[PDB]
Amino acid sequence: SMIPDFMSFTSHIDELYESAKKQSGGKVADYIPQLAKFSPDLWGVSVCTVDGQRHSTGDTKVPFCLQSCVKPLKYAIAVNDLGTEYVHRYVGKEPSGLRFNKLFLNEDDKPHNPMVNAGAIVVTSLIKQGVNNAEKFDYVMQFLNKMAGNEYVGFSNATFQSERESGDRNFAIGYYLKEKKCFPEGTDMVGILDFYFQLCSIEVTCESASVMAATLANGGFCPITGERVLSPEAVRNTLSLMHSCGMYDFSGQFAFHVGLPAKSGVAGGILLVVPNVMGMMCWSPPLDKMGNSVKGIHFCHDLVSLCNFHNYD
Amino acid sequence: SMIPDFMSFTSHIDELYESAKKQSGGKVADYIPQLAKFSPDLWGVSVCTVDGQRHSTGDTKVPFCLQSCVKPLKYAIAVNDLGTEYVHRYVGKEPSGLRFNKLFLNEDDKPHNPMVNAGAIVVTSLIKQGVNNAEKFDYVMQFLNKMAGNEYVGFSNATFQSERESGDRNFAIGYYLKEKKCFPEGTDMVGILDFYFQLCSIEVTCESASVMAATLANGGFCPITGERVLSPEAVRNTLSLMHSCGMYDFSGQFAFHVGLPAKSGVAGGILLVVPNVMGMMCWSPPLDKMGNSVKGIHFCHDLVSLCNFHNYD
Amino acid sequence: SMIPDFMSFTSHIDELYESAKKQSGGKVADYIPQLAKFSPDLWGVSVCTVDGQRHSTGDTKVPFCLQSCVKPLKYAIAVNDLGTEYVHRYVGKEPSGLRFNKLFLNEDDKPHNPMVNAGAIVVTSLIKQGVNNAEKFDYVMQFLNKMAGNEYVGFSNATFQSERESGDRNFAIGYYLKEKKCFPEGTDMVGILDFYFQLCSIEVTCESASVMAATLANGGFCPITGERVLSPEAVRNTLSLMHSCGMYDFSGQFAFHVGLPAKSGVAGGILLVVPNVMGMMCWSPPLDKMGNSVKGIHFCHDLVSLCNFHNYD
Amino acid sequence: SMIPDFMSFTSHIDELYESAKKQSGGKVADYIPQLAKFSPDLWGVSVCTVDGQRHSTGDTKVPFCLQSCVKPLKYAIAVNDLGTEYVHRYVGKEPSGLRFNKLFLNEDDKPHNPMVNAGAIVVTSLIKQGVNNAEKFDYVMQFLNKMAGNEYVGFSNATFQSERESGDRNFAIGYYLKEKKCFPEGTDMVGILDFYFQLCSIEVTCESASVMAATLANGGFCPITGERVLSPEAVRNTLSLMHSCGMYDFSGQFAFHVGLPAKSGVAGGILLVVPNVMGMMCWSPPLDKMGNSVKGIHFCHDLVSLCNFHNYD
Ligand SMILES: *CC(=O)CC[C@H](N)C(=O)O
Ligand SMILES: *CC(=O)CC[C@H](N)C(=O)O
Ligand SMILES: *CC(=O)CC[C@H](N)C(=O)O
Ligand SMILES: *CC(=O)CC[C@H](N)C(=O)O
Repeated sequence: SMIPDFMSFTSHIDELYESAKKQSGGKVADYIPQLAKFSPDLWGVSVCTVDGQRHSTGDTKVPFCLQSCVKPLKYAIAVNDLGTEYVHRYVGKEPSGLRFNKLFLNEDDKPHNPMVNAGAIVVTSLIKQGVNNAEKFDYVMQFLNKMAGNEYVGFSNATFQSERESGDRNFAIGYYLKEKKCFPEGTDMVGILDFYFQLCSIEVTCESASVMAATLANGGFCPITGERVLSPEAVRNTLSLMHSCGMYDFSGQFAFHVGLPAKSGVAGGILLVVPNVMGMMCWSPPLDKMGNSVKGIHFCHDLVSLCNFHNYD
Repeated sequence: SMIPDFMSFTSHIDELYESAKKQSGGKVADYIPQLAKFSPDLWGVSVCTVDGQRHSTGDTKVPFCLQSCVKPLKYAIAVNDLGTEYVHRYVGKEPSGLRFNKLFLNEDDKPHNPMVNAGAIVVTSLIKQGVNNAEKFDYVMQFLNKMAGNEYVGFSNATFQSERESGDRNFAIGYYLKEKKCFPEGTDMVGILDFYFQLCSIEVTCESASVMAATLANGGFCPITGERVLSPEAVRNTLSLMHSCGMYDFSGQFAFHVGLPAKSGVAGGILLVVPNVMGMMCWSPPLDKMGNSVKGIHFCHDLVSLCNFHNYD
Repeated sequence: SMIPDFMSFTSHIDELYESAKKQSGGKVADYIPQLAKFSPDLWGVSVCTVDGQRHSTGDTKVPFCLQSCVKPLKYAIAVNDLGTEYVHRYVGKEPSGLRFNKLFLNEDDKPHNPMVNAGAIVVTSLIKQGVNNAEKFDYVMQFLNKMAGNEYVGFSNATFQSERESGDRNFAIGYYLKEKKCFPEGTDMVGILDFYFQLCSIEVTCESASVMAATLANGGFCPITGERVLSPEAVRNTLSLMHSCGMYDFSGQFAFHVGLPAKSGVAGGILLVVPNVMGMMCWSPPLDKMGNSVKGIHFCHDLVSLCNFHNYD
Repeated sequence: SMIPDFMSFTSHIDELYESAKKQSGGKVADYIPQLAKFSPDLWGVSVCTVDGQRHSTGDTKVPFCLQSCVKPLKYAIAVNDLGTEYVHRYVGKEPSGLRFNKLFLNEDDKPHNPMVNAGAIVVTSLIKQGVNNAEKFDYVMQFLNKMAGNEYVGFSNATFQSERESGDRNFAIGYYLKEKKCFPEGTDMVGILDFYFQLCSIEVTCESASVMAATLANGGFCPITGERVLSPEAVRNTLSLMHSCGMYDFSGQFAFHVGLPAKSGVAGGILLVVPNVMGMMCWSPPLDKMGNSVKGIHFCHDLVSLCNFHNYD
């Protein structure tokens, strides 16, 4: 461990939190009213160590939607249940060339990776096939509860309804993937879209999410229950792709400067993993031009430059 | 006129027809059974001069679907009813860079031109807005009857039903254009898709189609009725775009070597215009790798190399 | 002929000239001092009919460099001496997809067409192979004299020297084409670049250039000498490509709205052809964002909208 | 440490070596005779731990050229002498979108990263500016000697001469970067190319190279001399970019499946780093379709799947 005194570490998290707090730039997402509602001043950071030690500061009990933060989690589930090889017959393993989610496939007509919409849509089609959407949803909720050691995991029906109604681009992607035969045989593509919108609409708090991150940090064992949630293979794949593909078009800079597996989402969440050390969830709705939470980005840079957490430190 | 003796010209058309007939390569389209049905050996050529003189050879009374051959016709209708400026607020004026129908927009987020699917879908949304799809369809059928001087214009319901069921790519394009706000306000995109599939499913014969081509060749006046069908502006726009965008990825080579406005379709039709001389429709189901009728392409090359019909001869 | 009274036509040219004159926008090219020198207020239009009738207005005797205006001319020479088939083993036949001169090749690793730099560089390598650069240059000067019926054809040594010194992009293209084996065996690529810079540096006046344009308008016969300068094949190819590829990224709009073969150049020249009617050269140094002379573009639009000269009028 | 018994580890390296040995596919590079000379059956693996423990098997004393293996090393030197911020004013920080070395720049007109040719060419221009090429070369040779703890570092004059004569693509890149102003003011671009060719032509053995790799594995301290060669910042940057950009178009798959910083080269070398554990150099001339040594790739996969060396194991 690189944290001898947890309490002193705590004291530093608070200092970084406080420094990030002064960063007021960015714009709260407003493509649906359920995101536009949110106050720009909301800002929470929660830590859950591999030990099971906890620390929160700021708004760490206000629920918000995982949104793209869910992409690594459902990917992790797919690999856990199906293994690396099956999953990757359907989706690639690396950063899309140009901009994030520009609607195309790789040389093999597979979405580039699970962290872009096309890829997450396909991953969604792989999970618990055969059963109805209601059972699919329950199965995943249950899985996230395990990842979160039974802490806050809810569902925003209003976000779901708005996502489905306004999600023209995701429908375009759905039909495109159908044309290119990207789904396993017998897939109801529209039903898969619905399931996808639902998954984006799952709600968490910084506190519960940090436990999910910590489970990934802990080889797939939930640090506050001790139970095995994910296969080692699942964790490793997920971390690799979070490392390279997790921060939209900022993934490259993030890997270089921060060097940690992370996944941002349009609600302003940033799911952060320090392998063998801790999980974290940082949350603040206002987003930069690349769609990453302004405060969270700032906090991540400061955290690594302070605690020498970079992959290659 | 560049045809002093029509009868002698006739005799030459027959020779070219006969030479093209020996070209057996290519593949009949089979993405729907309504296209796969067709015999590879079907081959017709019909001419209608600006004078109103007629000549057919081969299978010139077997109905087949316009398919993309309809794109210039509905574009012509849009401009006729709405003028160049309005239409082109919605669709561009030039060859898409890369491959034909690769799903993207130009710098202004407009489809590149009316001869690609995205562009024709948008053009379809412009026609007779406000009225229901049934009236839209009738209005256009009536318009084509005028273009064809009341000769064969029918409708393939089976093609329509199959186009809608198998048209995932067109649905992707529909949703993409909706996301990018490419349609006039208050557009039912799905309804527009339906209308689009219907238009592709309109049936003609070489004989009736050649009269449509001749109307374009004749400044928008139907050479066998004498009535004005299209505005001069409409004809000129349509010819310009047929010249540069009408033969899929072969448009460039076709312009260079043949130099005539034309529009191919997946049923194997090639609508050909010799400005101020005649209209023609050539038809043969087997298509080359670029989607153009093998016999028709061969015939077009021979026709120009013989009668010096090239734009810049 | 579409010009019954030449004198009345003359009177109209003057009106259009005068209207264009009020268009003061645009920027004189300044990448070399030899272009930056030029006054923005210079503006000339010269007409030479297929008959041999002449008319000039404004600054039609001030020499300026052909620059890219030379591309169609040397292409025409290559085809004249070597035939279509040989030339096009080396260069394509159609508009490059994206922006003009973005440095790449087509599917067959050939430059897209002769009107872009990569293509003109290759065309230059085809002309009078075997002889030294001095003889190559003389041969071409002589050819242009024939095209111009012995009117002004000079050479700007200062432009040449500056083009070679500042032409890093053309050197990059030279080496790229060498890597991809785009030149005939035994080509001195650097020497070909030199020759290319020289050709760009050939000087003309509106008056002499319009005779060159008129020769193209007249099936390759110089209207003021009556001698055959270019093969019919050469003229037709050149016109086709001028039609589609001649106005940089504005080629598409120009074809649609004007419908005439033309070729612009960075000195502000626009070589215009009205097939079977006349040649023209319009010249005014200030260029729009696409590199086309602002006054010339304006004048071309007005000319067609007035005299119904559009290809498909 | 994850190696308790070095001798037992040794025994396993030998087993993997032996297994890789049976992989006979791939093609020895032949774009210059100096590469084509090499036997396909040559195959060496050398390990140098952070401890300073050593082990070799196979052809680990036959000199070969670093080629692209040098890219991370000179990048490391640039950052060491100039700091991250200066270096990255000139070159980017992340994987190029499409194929490796396809000749273009990022949004800011900088080469995408130091591991592609355009980027390494620019990095080369940054080193020891002001002094002549001879001193530049000596300075770097001296630096590599330090990295290698004074083991084999030579120079292939024949490779240099052939690289310069056949390097048309690199010259194209040189001129392109000059046009786009990618070099620090006052750069002799041609001289920089020369220097670049020289650096590619530096010779090493598996044994000496593994010590260079080990220096990177050891926070920039040479494990067999104990001296500080590189700044911590330099090492971390280099490792990050090796991780994401080091294996040409295979970088994505390599990161996912192997999860180690590596850099391949066309001579068949693969410079491998296991942070805080060891450096390795694997070498075998025959390359796969992506330009990576067939045996080395195979060996790397097996090594991680055996010793759990993956970044996220
Ligand atoms: C990755 C992100 O949060 C965007 C989420 C949104 N629902 C989408 O585009 O699917
Ligand atoms: C242009 C062509 O004939 C393809 C027609 C087909 N229905 C389509 O892709 O819309
Ligand atoms: C086509 C044009 O006038 C640009 C000319 C200039 N010399 C060049 O880029 O070669
Ligand atoms: C990266 C690699 O080894 C190719 C090296 C070669 N000299 C080059 O293209 O510069």
